[PDB]
Amino acid sequence: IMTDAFQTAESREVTGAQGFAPTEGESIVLSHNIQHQVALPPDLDYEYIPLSEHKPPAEPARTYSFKLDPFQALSVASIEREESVLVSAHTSAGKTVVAEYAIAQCLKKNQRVIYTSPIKALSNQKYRDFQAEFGDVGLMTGDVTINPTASCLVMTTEILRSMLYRGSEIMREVAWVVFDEIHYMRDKIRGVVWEETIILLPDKVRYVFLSATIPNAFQFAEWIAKIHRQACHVVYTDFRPTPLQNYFFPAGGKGILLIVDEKGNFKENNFNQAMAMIEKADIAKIIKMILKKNFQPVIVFNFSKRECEQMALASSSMKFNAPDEENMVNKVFENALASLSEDDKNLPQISNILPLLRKGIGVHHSGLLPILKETIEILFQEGLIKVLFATETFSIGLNMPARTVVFTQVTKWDGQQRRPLTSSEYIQMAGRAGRRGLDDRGIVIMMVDDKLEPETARAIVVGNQDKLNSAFHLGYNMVLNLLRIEAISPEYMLERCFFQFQNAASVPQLERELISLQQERDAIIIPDESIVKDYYGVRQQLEEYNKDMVFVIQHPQNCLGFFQEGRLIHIKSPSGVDYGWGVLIKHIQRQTPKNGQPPYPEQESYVLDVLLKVSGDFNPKTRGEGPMPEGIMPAGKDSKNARWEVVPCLLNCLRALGQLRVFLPKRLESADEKDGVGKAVDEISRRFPDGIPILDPMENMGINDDSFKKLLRKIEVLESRLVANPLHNSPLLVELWNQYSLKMQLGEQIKEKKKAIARAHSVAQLDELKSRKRVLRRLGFINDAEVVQMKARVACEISSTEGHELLLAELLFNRFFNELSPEICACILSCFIFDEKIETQALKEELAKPFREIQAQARIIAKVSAESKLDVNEDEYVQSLKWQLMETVLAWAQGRPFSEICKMTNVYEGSLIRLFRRLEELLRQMAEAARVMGSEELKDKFELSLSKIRRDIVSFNSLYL
Repeated sequence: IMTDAFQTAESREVTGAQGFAPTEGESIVLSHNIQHQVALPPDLDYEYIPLSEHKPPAEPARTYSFKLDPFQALSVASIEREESVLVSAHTSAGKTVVAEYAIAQCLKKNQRVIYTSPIKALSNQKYRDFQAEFGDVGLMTGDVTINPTASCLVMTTEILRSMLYRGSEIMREVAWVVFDEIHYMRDKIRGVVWEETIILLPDKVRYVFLSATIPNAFQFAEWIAKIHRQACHVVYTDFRPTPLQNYFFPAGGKGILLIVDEKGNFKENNFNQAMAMIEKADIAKIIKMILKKNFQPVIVFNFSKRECEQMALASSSMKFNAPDEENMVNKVFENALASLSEDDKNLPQISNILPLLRKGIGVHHSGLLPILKETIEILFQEGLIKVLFATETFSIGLNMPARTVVFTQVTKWDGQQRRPLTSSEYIQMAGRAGRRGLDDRGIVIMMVDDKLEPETARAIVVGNQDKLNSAFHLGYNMVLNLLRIEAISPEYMLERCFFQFQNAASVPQLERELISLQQERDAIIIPDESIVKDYYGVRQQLEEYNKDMVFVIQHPQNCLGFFQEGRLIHIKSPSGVDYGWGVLIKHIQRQTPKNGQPPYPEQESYVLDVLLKVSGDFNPKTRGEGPMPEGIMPAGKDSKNARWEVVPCLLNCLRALGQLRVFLPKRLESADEKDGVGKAVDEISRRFPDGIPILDPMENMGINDDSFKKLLRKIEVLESRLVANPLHNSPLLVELWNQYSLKMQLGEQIKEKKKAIARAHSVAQLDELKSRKRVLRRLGFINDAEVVQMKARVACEISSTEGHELLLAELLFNRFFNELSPEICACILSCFIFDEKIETQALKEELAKPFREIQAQARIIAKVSAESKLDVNEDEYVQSLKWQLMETVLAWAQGRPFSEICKMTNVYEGSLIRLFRRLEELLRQMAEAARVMGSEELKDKFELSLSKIRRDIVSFNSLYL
């Protein structure tokens, strides 16, 4: 009895502060951890069938003084022999070196290479990155065009899409195209641009796709191998150099609980303990603890740009940085802004964020100015930011990992999607946790507002990664180009699109699964399907009329006059759980729905306070938003906690009513007092073993409805058809009640299975093209000879991701813009681009006139499309046309500073800048339409309209970083 060690929670190492550095060390991907596959082109050449042993030397002959692990070396060994590759792994795998090898190989071989990325920013980061490296690098986005004669070209994918449609000689020279982050083909607005680009590529060229881990990696290679007729290698690894640990932080609780361990194991003992601790500003609680215990840097992902700032506001109290670092924040800040006029440098958004970044707390989202995002990015990599508040947009950002990731929400909700984050959206985010050299492990902290079943939880975290599926559909600008060029048709691309390849590949395994379970719909022989059909059908239809009897009884007009305090009531959950007999205490009328969004029927319009025996360790105070709280019930020999307890119950938990009542003392709130009344409910079962006398729905409660009466008839014929059947009480019943149940439910599988196979034979894709071709006939774009008239070449050069490709093209040779000033064209054109809804001062009636008719001219095409058997809501296809920035783009075009037009409306400063650049690109495109169509007083007015708005802070480039 001295001092000692405890032998319960006791052990050696400290993992609190000093314990996040690796003592083990660096681990490398092994050779057995990688799996190479190779996809081959099909043979319609009968006369010759090639033997393809296509396999890499596993390490390239040429290193180019790159240092390559077994994974990178193998991926690059295919590029060496000039066959395409798909490289798939976590962002941790250093997939960028592979792209650097392709570039190096071309520059040595005196060929040209093209790098693409979905983001304009990432392509700008990859530019100077590569520009520094090889010096031979050019850059082409929608915004900027730098050094196009360059052997290497970093470009955005819609510039590649455009160039494959224009057909310039640039594509003749380029030997290799590298696709970075190819998983964006999933995205529903931008998905088509990707396949189009891929479908439009020359077969002679070669491809490097870079990806996160996807299951159908071979399926992508085969697709590529088919359309472009070449061998496509696949190199895959799941290896992650630094392991992960996922913790859940319950709502309002103090502490987190491990859920997936570093071996990827889901611990349910902890998970159910974590869901148990639920029954806001504790963001700050998390970061506080994360300050002392050493987790830096930490990324915090949320979703609304609006809630992102708020969480950085609540955490601003603490100070995360040393006096030496705060001054370091100061130097880097003043420096990166030097390209700004002192006007801009003092803009309302810049001054406020600087004291925040000084404390080590950052913010990253769409609304921040482009020079702020980059600067804060620059700041984070320099570790001057310990805590960063970001939206989902940030993880796609290239170079910036953390030690810790905190999920604000596990639910992503925009317009109609009420959905769990899916394992794909989880890994791109949660993968940021952990860094090769500096970290022990990745720490991922999930915050949970609401409890969710293990299915929802597990299928997010450890649930198998999502298949990469085609987003392909039809836009107008797509098919107009496809028609025009003689060598090809929109019919052609629709066949070679990834979507149809996918449907084509699924139907063999469907028929296999179908015919496999078509078996048991035969292979189960029920002794007699004849009489079992009658028992199953009667027993099950008996249930439905019984649920309906329970329903009408529950209605307040039928059952309320019997809610005398103290009356016995049988409580049975709608879920089927039967809590037994208890006493009514109070009944309160559920208060009227406020915003209207939560309505309920009359059966749920009351909450009854009723005392029941409950085994629940739940929270008895409130029903939550459920029918009653979450807790079980005692069954036999005093289950865990046999407690007589008052619980709130939605009136639909009413099963029966006892004929008479229990005396209720005024004082019921205490422990022994609650058990006092309960002991009487036991005392009434003394002489009532056959059941407590219930109040007959008709001959007591007085429900005489012709409806209710005729429903009771149907019930007791079904009780008679039950017993008149030989199997009522015969011990082959429960045996054979399993057999039909499988034969019937497999009927549901095979019914549903068949439905899957039907749609997988896709008519819908072609039916849409036809109906659009009908619009294009009547709109004048294509003469019925299926060829394209003047207006169709005009629309071709115009790219809007809305259907305004046609509308704008119409308004152009309606010569709608001809007589305007350049300054006012930017105004009306502003409506066609943006989406974000805006609360503004007003709509000036100088500018209110022209907006009205483009709504009219849109409603023309809108309903004109409807009669073409297309699906379009006529009401607001003019939705897309919005006037809130018209006054704002006017003022800017007039020469007003950026100080003013920010307060012109309620928009984000950085949202504004992205939207004017989106404008001055549409401006560029309208000009080319005029070079194609008609008078260049139209072409050059746009070019003038362009420079009217192309100015100080909007012409601002980038920090190249």
